[PDB]
Amino acid sequence: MNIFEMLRIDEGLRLKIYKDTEGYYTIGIGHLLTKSPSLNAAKSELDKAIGRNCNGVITKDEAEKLFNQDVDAAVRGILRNAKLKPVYDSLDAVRRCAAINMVFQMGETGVAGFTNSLRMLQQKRWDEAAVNLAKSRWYNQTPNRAKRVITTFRTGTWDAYKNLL
Ligand SMILES: CCCCCc1ccccc1
Repeated sequence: MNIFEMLRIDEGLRLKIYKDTEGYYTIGIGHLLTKSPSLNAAKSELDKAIGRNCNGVITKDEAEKLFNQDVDAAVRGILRNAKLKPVYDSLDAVRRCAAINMVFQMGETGVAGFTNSLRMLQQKRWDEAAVNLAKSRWYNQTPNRAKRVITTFRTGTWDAYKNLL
């Protein structure tokens, strides 16, 4: 497994504009278009992102291109963030994928909330980190995905993702 397979499992693939778990317009593999309630605003963002008039629908190749851009952005965001970069650099490869997954889902605005978890991950206190990570709106609102990501941090293996092919 790799970060693309992991996030494809967690986000799915949809070629028409849809609403994500928070009710925001999204397309492809978890590509957020806008937090605006306006479908027209989402359609404009989609056209700007793809570079043609899509009328709310894209091809699989286009979805995969947004996905590559979004993964690249998540990783670069971690490397630019003074609080995240040292933790990320301290981690092994599988756990780095769990970190990318979280940033892909939630962005970086709530990093301060995860200060204690980041410290436990940096210290390699995996069971304690796992317990701390679950005390979160993130876990309570998307528990099946949070559990897979947390198990990945706890074990440093892909067991939570092989399980469910
Ligand atoms: C919003 C906070 C996400 C933090 C996820 C993470 C964990 C370890 C290293 C980098 C990023």
